Amino acid sequence: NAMLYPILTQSRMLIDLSGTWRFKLDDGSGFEKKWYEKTLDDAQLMPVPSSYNDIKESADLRDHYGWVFYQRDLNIPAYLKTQRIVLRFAAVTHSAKVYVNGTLLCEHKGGFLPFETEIPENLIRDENLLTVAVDNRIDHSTLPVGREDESNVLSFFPYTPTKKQNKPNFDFFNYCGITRPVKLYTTPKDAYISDITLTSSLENNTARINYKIDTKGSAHTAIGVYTKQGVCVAQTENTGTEGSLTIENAVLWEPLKPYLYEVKISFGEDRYTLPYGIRSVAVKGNKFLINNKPFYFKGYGKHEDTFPAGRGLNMPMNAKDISLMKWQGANSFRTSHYPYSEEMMRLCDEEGIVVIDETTAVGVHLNFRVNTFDPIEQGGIRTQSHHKEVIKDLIARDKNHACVVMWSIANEADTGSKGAYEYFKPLFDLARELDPQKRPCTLVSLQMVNYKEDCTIKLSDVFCLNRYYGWYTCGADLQAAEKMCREELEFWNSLGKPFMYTEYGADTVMGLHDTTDSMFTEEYQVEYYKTNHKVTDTLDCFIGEQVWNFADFATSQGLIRVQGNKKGLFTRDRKPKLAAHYFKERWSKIPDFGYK
Amino acid sequence: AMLYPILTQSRMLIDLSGTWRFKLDDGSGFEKKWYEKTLDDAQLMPVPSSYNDIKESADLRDHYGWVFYQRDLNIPAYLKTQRIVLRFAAVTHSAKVYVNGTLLCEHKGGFLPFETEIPENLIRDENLLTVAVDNRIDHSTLPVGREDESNVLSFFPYTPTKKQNKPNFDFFNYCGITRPVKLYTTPKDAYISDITLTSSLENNTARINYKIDTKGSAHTAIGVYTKQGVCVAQTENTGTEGSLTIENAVLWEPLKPYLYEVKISFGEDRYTLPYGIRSVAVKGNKFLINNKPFYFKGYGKHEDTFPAGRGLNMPMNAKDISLMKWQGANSFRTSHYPYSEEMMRLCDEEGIVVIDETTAVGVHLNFGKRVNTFDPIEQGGIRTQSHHKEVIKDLIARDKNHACVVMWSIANEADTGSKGAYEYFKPLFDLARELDPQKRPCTLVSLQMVNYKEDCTIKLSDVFCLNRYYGWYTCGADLQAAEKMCREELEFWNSLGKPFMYTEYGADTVMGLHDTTDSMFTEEYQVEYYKTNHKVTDTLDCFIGEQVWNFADFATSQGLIRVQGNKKGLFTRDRKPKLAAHYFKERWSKIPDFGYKK
Ligand SMILES: O=C(O)c1cn(C2CC2)c2cc(N3C=CN([C@@H]4O[C@H](C(=O)O)[C@@H](O)[C@H](O)[C@H]4O)CC3)c(F)cc2c1=O
Ligand SMILES: O=C(O)c1cn(C2CC2)c2cc(N3C=CN([C@@H]4O[C@H](C(=O)O)[C@@H](O)[C@H](O)[C@H]4O)CC3)c(F)cc2c1=O
Repeated sequence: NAMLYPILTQSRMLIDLSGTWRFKLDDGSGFEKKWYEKTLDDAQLMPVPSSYNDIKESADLRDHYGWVFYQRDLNIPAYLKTQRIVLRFAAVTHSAKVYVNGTLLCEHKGGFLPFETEIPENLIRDENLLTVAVDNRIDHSTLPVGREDESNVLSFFPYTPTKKQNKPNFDFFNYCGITRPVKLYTTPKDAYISDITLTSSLENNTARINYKIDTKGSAHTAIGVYTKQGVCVAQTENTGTEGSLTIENAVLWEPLKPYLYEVKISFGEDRYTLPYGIRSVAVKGNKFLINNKPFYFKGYGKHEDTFPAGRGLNMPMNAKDISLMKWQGANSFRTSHYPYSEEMMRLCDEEGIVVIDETTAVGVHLNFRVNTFDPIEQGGIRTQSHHKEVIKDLIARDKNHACVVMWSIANEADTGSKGAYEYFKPLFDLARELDPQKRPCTLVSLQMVNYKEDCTIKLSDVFCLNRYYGWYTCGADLQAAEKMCREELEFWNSLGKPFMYTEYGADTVMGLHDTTDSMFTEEYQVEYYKTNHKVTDTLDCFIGEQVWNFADFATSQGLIRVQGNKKGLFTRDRKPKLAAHYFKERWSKIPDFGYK
Repeated sequence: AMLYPILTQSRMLIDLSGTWRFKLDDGSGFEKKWYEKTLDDAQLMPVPSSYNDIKESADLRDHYGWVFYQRDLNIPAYLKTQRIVLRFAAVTHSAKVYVNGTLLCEHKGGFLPFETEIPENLIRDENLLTVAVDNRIDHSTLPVGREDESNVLSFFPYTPTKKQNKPNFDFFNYCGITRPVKLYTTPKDAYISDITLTSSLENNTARINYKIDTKGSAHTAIGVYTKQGVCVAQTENTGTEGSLTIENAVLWEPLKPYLYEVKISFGEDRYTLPYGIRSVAVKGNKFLINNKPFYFKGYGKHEDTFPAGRGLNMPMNAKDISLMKWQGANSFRTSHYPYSEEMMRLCDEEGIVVIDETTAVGVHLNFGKRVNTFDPIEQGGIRTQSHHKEVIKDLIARDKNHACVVMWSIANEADTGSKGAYEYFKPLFDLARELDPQKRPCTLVSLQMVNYKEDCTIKLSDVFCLNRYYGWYTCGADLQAAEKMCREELEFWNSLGKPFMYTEYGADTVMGLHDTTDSMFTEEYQVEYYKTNHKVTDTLDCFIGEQVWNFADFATSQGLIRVQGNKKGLFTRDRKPKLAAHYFKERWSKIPDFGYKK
């Protein structure tokens, strides 16, 4: 469960296994014929990390259904065997089977969170083959959810598909493969650090770090806290597993003004250094408080999506995206609709970007007659069990990030229907139990005629609304959109708790224009946002605006998707639309703290 | 004299526009007298329109020389009792007009109207109307063409396949029957040939001085009616000159037009002229319209739309005016040639101020011995002055009564910083001032030059109109440098104490190109370019106007710096707003038409 980010330390090797791997589509016989026991024959080459769907020009590759096999050679020095040898997969989408030589080492379900496995030393021969089989199939038991009929979420006349294909119950393309880096790392065999938990206490004008260090084996523990320049500001040797350290002259991590201490931990020979921002988060009344100050979210729902790697880790684009958000005056984004790479989370900690951290739970809705949360034995959704593992794993991975201020339990589940509360109650209970910082929890609310029956009202600390007044309703009638927006949002405002837009927007094709309200035009995108803001700016409990979307991104094919989703403020190659300049202006006049 | 043809109780108006026959000259069309017979093995061509872009043929688009238009003209014999006139609103560049193989008139100059009577003895039961149209330009035409086969915009020399017009200007050489051809009639014996109005405000009373030019003997009557139809002045049997007064006259104002109806009668002849009452005066560093300090907000335009080229496009005229009101503009310049009468009449009706410009662009021979632009014709200098005088005469004759016209532009980017320039232009300025009854300000539009203090506009113009490209043709992608060099020069102009303005400034911008970091040709750079210029101009009290280059992308000759034409529009060629169009809507919404710099 514990998943420390792998780093090069005095006690820990870090070997990146990324590069060109061999790649072979499964044809139904791949496991029967035990392809993982030899070199892949008649194979292609595929970059790792990357989604595989867009690297070639093959529609059958892009739209492949089922398994693929990745493989590479792994010839490592024998003196590594004096250490504990670990294979870390930061993400394999959606499910993986990992083989070393002929031998199945592990299997994983869930395409967006890391997993790892020791390599037993009796298995390492002189030359080794690493094989990773990757399953892309989605159904009523996976997160994200796939449809199990021939229905498309986006048809006039019915037809029989040529081949079976995944049918996403979500509005983004089903990019799969070895999405994020594969690495080999080592620790001391006999005594090593397995996890680190840090929390902050700011009471009585005294900043303290509380630590809890999880180990394997028997040794002595030490912890030191260091400034960015390397001055030790607190340290203790031969400590317990738990304790606290006072940080005199503590500098707080603040949105757009990050400060990270370096927390170095020793256990026997093992050494691990964890960056850590000191800050508090709390919901009080109708305010979202960061370091006891009333925060206003300004930003976006995002996607991990770039050409040609798809969902694949793209670190230059990560840095470019954060630079664009600072240029635009944003302070935050949400990990729509899955955990993002640790490289992104760590960069956000470094750059002072606030993150709403979301699970993989999109598509938990069977009625976009069996109801979504009917009993499984009557056709209800089969995701609750995996939904708990995802929450456990997500919090275990990201718990120490200062940038994470809120957990989002699901995106647009069927939360107005019968049984939703009972499905979601244990998941909220679990997230509150597991997060040592006890951060606020929410689910992101689907737009819905019976919004007063949204079970978010009974569960969430912040109400997060996805609303499309002026796009999916009142299209090209913004005066009607304004009225419909005000009627519903005055209800939410009357509940006295913080609420916010986590999505709102309008599909906009760069280069289409009209001085007169016309859907898909750059001007309409601006007018859409002006209309919504006319309402939200008058509501004192509305504490944040995150647009849909930061940038255009790939989706499944359909009559309402113009080469993907076009609601980005930026294009897929990160060029500003008219509305992106509109937001730079607007967000320049709105402070991070004390707007409402 | 050139009154706008209208339908009246005494005047037929028959539009001959439509599909005409069309044939390229192969070098034998005059020798074989194609105008004597139905054109043979011909195409069809819409009239009015430029003919260059109607088909798909480079040889058509880039034709050098003559073409022949032709249609049948079968007119009712009843009209033989009337005087019958063929009016050509514009034929670009030069024309020879034949009826039934008899040459009736020729005309030089592609953007001003001309007419001829059809002799009654020439009219048969069936008639042919043939118009031969010359597209060639050289050192004697306005606009000026180069005579050296070089491009005004090559890295390695080459021999051209065919001889082509080489413009000495930055816009495509669209030719053809650009504006409507109409047949109209008047009485034979006595008819009105011209009308001249001037006005003077005495408290709230306007005095309208009139001169009515006529042919024949009869009695002249003039009447002035409100829009709603109430007579508010009338005098009978007044002869040629005279005056009359309007009590509590509604004045014509920018963006708040008011037009009276002036009804003239002479014998049987009847003509109605719309007329707005307003004053124009330069006083100090002020441009006074109705005695208030005006600030120009607008553009240099072109008459340019797809596929008609330069051709009259009346829906797009209304669209463009509607866009300027959307953007908050109040004015434009007719760069670089007189526009259609239909645009000018619409500007009067909509309240848009116009700087009316002659065709004189390219008067610059230094843009086996080197030559000076204004050397003697014998010594190789430019040969345009005599035609230049005729263009000034005809332009003012056509447009003198427009309330919207507030300033005459004698030339665009001529060689005004070289020797002889003053001697070329002084008679033209004197000519313009002599012939305009309203005595409106005169300017020449000044090319960017290193020796700008030597520009002869300083000796001649009432307003200094500058074309400057700080941040585009100089200091490109160095907008800090642009701001410093802009300030250094404009402070000089500001120190002269007379009104000055930008008549051009801009940056080629391809819709859909973007960058957050300053990069030429991107939409963001266009905005930053303009912001940098306004940092300077907004601090200079004599700077009384900003007209961008250009309203909309337009066609030009081909070259390595022309990205399918000129891309400096705030709007695309199909009138879609770039980022900078929205920037100017914001900027002009916060700048008043009057009293910005008071
Ligand atoms: O053809 C139509 O008529 C409609 C089609 N679709 C589906 C997308 C094809 C609708 C979807 C609705 N929901 C689906 C996604 N929710 C968020 O919206 C973003 C977006 O759609 O841009 C997604 O990208 C985000 O991931 C997701 O969170 C919005 C609400 C809806 F309310 C109405 C319609 C239609 O009316
Ligand atoms: O304004 C003009 O008239 C000319 C302008 N330039 C400018 C440099 C563009 C010329 C350049 C010449 N070189 C020609 C080929 N070089 C190759 O060509 C590519 C390209 O230019 O696309 C570059 O990208 C490659 O790196 C380089 O190997 C570049 C330069 C030239 F011969 C004439 C001109 C002009 O005549």
